[PDB]
Amino acid sequence: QKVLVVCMGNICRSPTAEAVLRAKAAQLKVDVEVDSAGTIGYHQGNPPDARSKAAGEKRGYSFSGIKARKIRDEDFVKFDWILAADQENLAELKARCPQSHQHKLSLMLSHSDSEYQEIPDPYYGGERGFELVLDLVEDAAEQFLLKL
Amino acid sequence: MQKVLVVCMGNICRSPTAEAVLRAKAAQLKVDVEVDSAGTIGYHQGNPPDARSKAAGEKRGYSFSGIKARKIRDEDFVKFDWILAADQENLAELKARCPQSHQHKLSLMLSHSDSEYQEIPDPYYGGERGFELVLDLVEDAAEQFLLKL
Repeated sequence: QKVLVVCMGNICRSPTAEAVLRAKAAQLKVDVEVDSAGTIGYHQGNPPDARSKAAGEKRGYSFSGIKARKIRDEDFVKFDWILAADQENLAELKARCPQSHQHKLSLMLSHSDSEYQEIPDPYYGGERGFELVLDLVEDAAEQFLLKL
Repeated sequence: MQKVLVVCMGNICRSPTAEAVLRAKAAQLKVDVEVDSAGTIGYHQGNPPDARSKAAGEKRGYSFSGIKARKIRDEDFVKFDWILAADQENLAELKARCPQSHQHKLSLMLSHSDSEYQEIPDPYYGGERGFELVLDLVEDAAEQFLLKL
């Protein structure tokens, strides 16, 4: 089984989700491959945001092997789950994904019993927003991996 | 006499509208300015303006011919006298890439209008009202930016 998390730039939200899912999958002994991508390629080839990386490493998560990339047509066929950070991400995915694979698309937090439906973009904000992404992702990752 | 560059994120909705409106206003006001637009990202590179933006603007007699999306370049910070950003995130993005010596050129487009608005909201994921709003704010801000000289 393979899971792809998608945000806009693939530098803050989806890399954090991928790091947490990877670490929790290993702890929970769930054999799943995880990856992430963005809807845009502005950050193509970049490591995760240094604040995102620092904040995650604070909780023990490794961001090794994560570099920003744009989503490919081949992603919709390759992955079994494609999880969007927010509704704009999901709209982009819905537009690009073949009809046959539309069933694979969902908001990441649709798999979390949380007052949040979307993961807010921490990029232009302070430290609170980076801690928020982690809080949301840890909970969603725990509940989602349980469902798998 | 002056060169103005308007910048939004994708250069398909907001800054193309600002460009079309500023060009028309400049002509009627006989103020000798050259206008251009660009985006902070190149996702839409080479694309004409959003078909909804184009439709809405033509509703009011504006044309979008000759406008194709393009990413902001290091060269733009030297060339232009006025660089106007659609919203705060665009401006912050510009301030990060702009050289120290040209930071004086960067501002929000609506900060030149007596408007109660400071940012031009992105209409891309919204309905018709967002497109009419972009035009309303762009027309007000364009008129006041050109008058105020």
